[PDB]
Amino acid sequence: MRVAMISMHTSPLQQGMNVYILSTATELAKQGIEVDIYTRATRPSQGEIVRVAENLRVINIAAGPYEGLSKEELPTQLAAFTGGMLSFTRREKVTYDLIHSHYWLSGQVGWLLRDLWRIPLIHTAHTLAAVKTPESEARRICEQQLVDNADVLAVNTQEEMQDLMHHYDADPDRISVVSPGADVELYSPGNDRATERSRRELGIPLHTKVVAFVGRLQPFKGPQVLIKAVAALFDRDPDRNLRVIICGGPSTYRHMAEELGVEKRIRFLDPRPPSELVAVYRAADIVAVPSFNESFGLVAMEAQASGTPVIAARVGGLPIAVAEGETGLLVDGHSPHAWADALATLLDDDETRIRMGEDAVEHARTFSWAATAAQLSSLYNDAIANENVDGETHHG
Amino acid sequence: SHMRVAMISMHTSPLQQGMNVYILSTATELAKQGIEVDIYTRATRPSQGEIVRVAENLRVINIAAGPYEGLSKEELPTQLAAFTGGMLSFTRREKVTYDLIHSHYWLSGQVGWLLRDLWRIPLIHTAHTLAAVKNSYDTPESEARRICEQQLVDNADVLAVNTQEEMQDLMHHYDADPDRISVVSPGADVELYSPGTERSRRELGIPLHTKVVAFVGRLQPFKGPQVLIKAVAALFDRDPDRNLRVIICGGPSDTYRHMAEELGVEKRIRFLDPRPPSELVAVYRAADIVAVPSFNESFGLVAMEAQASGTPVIAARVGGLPIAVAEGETGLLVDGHSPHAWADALATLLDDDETRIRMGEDAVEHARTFSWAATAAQLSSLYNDAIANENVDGETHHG
Repeated sequence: MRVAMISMHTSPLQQGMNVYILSTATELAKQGIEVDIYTRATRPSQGEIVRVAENLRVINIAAGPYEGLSKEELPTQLAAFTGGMLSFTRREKVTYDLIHSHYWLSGQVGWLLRDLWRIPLIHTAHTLAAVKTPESEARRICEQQLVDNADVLAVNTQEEMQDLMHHYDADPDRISVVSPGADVELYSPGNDRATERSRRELGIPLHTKVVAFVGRLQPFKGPQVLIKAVAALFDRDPDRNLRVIICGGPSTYRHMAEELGVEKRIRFLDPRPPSELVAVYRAADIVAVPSFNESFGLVAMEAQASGTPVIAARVGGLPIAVAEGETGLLVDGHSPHAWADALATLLDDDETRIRMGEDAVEHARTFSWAATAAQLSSLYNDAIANENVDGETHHG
Repeated sequence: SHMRVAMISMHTSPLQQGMNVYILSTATELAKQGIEVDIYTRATRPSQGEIVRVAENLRVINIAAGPYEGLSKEELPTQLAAFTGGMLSFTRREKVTYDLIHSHYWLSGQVGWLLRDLWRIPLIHTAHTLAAVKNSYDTPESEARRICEQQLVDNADVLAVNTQEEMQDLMHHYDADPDRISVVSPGADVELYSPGTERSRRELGIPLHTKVVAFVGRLQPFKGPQVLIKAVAALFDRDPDRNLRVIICGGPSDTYRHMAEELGVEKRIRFLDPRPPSELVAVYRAADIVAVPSFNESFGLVAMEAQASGTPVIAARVGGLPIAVAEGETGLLVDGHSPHAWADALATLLDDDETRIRMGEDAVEHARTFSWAATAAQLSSLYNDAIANENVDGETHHG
């Protein structure tokens, strides 16, 4: 398979959308899919073709000056950049099986090219005018055109799908949820003092053992499994120097915790943004993920990227997200006893647990965006299998 | 010869009532020659539908790209790819193949540039206005537009301009290669230049029973204003008491007042400062005859403006003038440039009120039918040369 990704207004080669595009493309290429990322040329020294990795290139198209053309003026270069892409493809004798365009400017480019090339257009908006003037009204119109014309609308979340339905009357049948990987730059162990800093912020002594839960507080994410497992641990041996932190949004669990006499061992933390969530993962010795359903396992990968080993239920994408015996453990089912057993084993074996947290970082870096790319590759194959483009239907 | 042209006019429809007139007038005249022209524009009026049949060989294609109203010219760049894609979709549904593209104004040129590469056919581009000429040492968006106009200067196969001044403007501001520039002269503005004359003679202080001869043009020898002056001296030699006054308008390359003084006719000849087209209507209207004693005259625009105004023309039998003037119907044609031939021709029309007035009336339809005809004739030549010398690889793209 040969994929043309389009990122007109921003190069994936500078240090959210940039890392999404680079990471997914890098991971697709690892799988043997050829990806060319097309971007406007901005850096004379890069040349036209940047060979990034096996199967992965960035193509720099001249359309307007290298500098001095702002994002707001980039619509003027829509046709020129499209023509520049086409001219490249002719000089180079390259053909593609599918286009994945990113942000509305690239969608507009990709829409023209999908008709010409007679191949599917996958489109990811990243941000939307209706979720955020004559400028913004013009952008919204273009985003609506992509809603009404692209073959697949790829969104990051269920919320994004809902924003497309509400604001753009998008057909839910054309929407596919493709979950991004863990932000491995944000979620990192930090320096030698970083875990100390996190503990201090949260008011937790350095010597205490900490188990954390992160996620929406609803029964299919199993926070009740953790709570009941903690009660069982304390029933077995009340002397644990153990605290639990649960973060933390409603879809009750404290009522549950006090019923079981563990409400002074489990603190509920309010949901917080990613930059604040790093401290939770860092302060934790173990992250427990007792999901009944888990497509994906983003929390598990955020925890591992942060250097914290994971005890996960053996469900969904969790056996992939956690390297069993290397970066954490997998639990069969959801009994409080089996969860207490796994927790005790990692809590009492410091040497193994610490090594697992250290190994978790490189595991996340190699494997978090890899599951996003498997989703994309699956979605691409389906779009191609079901491809009918005659270039005649154009809802302008 | 079998020929089909796509004209591109994204931001403005030929079907409403500047560029509009040029596009519709050139397309219409080209269609009369048996060239099939489709003018592509953004859809703005549901009632028109997709395809408008204007005349035999002439269609307007309305392409949906954004809302039919509420999208200003300034936000139109956001629809560049959508409109190009929409054009392409129409061509696939309709199964129509083109031989040449003629784009108008930078937005359409950008569309035409992509397509000319895809189809490997020439792009002829008319700017009509330019950011660098309008503005001067501007905003982020005037700058973006200028860059796009510069791309078209550096990529289009032919740059068609209205005048020599526009050619110079392209050379100065955009470093345009003069070998890629062709001057294509627009036809006479037959709305502005129309008969409506008493009011004109009051405006110009011409009283009022008198017979008047006007000259309009650059006051340089290849336009022959000296020929008229010497012809007028000869007339007054024949009849010291003749009917006649002369108005010369105007603009240096005062040779000619001193010349009129030398020949003893300075009182019967008046020199008017050049003026805008608005003001120039009055001079054509005040005149009974317009004299065009050119030695060189590619086009005959003054002749056509005079005719449109309902004033018959006496012209030298040179260049584009025997086409511009219907000889013996809307004026006279003079062989050579002797004062005596010119005095003969003047006297023939001054002394025959009935034929002169009839010629003036016939002149109006002649202009309204024939002025953009010469424009479309040079376009057809230009289009043929562009196709004969076509060299579009689809690969060279100076973005």
